[PDB]
Amino acid sequence: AMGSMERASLIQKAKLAEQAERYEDMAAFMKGAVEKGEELSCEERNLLSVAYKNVVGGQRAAWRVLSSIEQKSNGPEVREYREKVETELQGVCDTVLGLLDSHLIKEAGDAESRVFYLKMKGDYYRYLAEVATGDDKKRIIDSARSAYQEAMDISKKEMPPTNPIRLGLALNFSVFHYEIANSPEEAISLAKTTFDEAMADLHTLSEDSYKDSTLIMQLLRDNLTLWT
Amino acid sequence: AMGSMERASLIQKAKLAEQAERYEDMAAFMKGAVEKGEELSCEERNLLSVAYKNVVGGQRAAWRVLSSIEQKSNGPEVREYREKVETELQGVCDTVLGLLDSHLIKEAGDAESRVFYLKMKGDYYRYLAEVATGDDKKRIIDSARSAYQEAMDISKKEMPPTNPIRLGLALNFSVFHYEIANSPEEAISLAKTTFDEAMADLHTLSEDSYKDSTLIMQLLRDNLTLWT
Ligand SMILES: O=C(COc1ccccc1P(=O)(O)O)Nc1cccc(C(F)(F)F)c1
Ligand SMILES: O=C(COc1ccccc1P(=O)(O)O)Nc1cccc(C(F)(F)F)c1
Ligand SMILES: [Cl-]
Ligand SMILES: [Cl-]
Ligand SMILES: [Cl-]
Ligand SMILES: [Cl-]
Ligand SMILES: [Cl-]
Ligand SMILES: [Cl-]
Ligand SMILES: [Mg+2]
Ligand SMILES: [Mg+2]
Ligand SMILES: [Mg+2]
Ligand SMILES: [Mg+2]
Ligand SMILES: [Mg+2]
Ligand SMILES: [Mg+2]
Repeated sequence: AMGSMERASLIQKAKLAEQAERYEDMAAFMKGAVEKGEELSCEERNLLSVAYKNVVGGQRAAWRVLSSIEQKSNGPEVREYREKVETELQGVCDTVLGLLDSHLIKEAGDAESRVFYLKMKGDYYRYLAEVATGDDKKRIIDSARSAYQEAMDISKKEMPPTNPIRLGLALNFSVFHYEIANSPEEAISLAKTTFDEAMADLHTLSEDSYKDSTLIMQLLRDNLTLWT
Repeated sequence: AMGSMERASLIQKAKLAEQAERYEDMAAFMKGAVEKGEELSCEERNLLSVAYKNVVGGQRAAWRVLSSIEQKSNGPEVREYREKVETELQGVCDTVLGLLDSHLIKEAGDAESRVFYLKMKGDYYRYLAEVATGDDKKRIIDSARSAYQEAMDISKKEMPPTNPIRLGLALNFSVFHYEIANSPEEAISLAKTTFDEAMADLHTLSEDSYKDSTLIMQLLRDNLTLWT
């Protein structure tokens, strides 16, 4: 549906939708922009990520509310409506995964872009995993793992330990280990090593970069406090 | 689209959507329930009102953000996107007005139901008026006025001055006068007379009714403080 709108107008409208807190519109504008076929700049990758994280965040919050109610119940209505919200969530995740596979990741050659998109691939498979069950759950969990691991391998080779994308990737992979993979020790080890290596590299940063890095290190510390 | 779902299941799902903060779903479930053709109970009228007030509230907030940006700007993109949000808002208002006209108001014979639906008719014409301009704006403003006035005439004849529906109707009609009709003196007179007549009737109320009434009287007092 956004095929007739200029790329620059889609990006401008994504920014207006963010100001208006219209995240579904923001995601549709950014999907339109990706579908123009050109690579995304750093600012535009962040617009894509903010749009979809807010849309899926709403769906995840609702799914948790409904799943809770359903668990306590255990007519068909709660299960039906939880399944409706679940399907809509799966559709948003599949859309994002589709944009990454067609063709954002394959054209991303710089570390900052390739790590960003692989982290996104891990996060959306992780959201699919939260609602998955059984073996289905296993192949989805391994997809999330694989994407996070490739991103980590690149980030460790190509970025300093304070780089915010590297820090956020490590934060979310630690969450994957604690909440999805039933590996709390791996989660704690990852968050602690990430935190310690960033602290040792802070002396290299300007005031503004220091603020960016320490904000995410505080997220790692908040989890380590929750987990220990 | 809700034609195949039982009325009771639509109401149950509206309540689940409210818990999940899924207001668009809640509005669609309640639209489905109205379209079954049966009158709505007090609880169900309140579900209808909560659903649509939250959906239109989101649209109004976005419209104000975009209109502000547009005013400061004065390419086509801001105007285009403000118009998109405006059209979607107008559509929600027209949907609500349609449900009231087909056939909620005509079947509503009790004061509590008829005043509730006429107040709703005033509020949704008032939302249309907020985005209207010119003469178009005049006929919409008079529709809102007419609906509020019929509700007020019934409420004054049939309900005590502390009745929360009567109080909320007077609150919103005062807002209509201050914000839409450019009649701040009528707004202040209405809110003050409403407040004073309710205060004089509080002695008749139980503890729980007193809490319900005084909550809305505090809203009248908050406006009177903003307006004087
Ligand atoms: O509360 C959180 C914390 O999650 C994270 C913490 C650190 C890093 C990454 C995440 P996330 O990608 O799981 O959102 N996420 C979240 C995000 C959106 C919605 C809900 C809800 F509780 F409502 F389901 C939870
Ligand atoms: O802040 C308000 C206060 O409005 C009222 C006050 C008393 C009685 C009725 C109303 P309302 O029916 O105009 O919402 N309404 C409102 C409701 C939703 C959204 C926005 C936004 F500022 F974001 F556009 C404003
Ligand atoms: Cl459903
Ligand atoms: Cl289905
Ligand atoms: Cl490449
Ligand atoms: Cl638009
Ligand atoms: Cl158009
Ligand atoms: Cl009647
Ligand atoms: Mg072009
Ligand atoms: Mg399912
Ligand atoms: Mg490239
Ligand atoms: Mg039936
Ligand atoms: Mg228009
Ligand atoms: Mg009747």
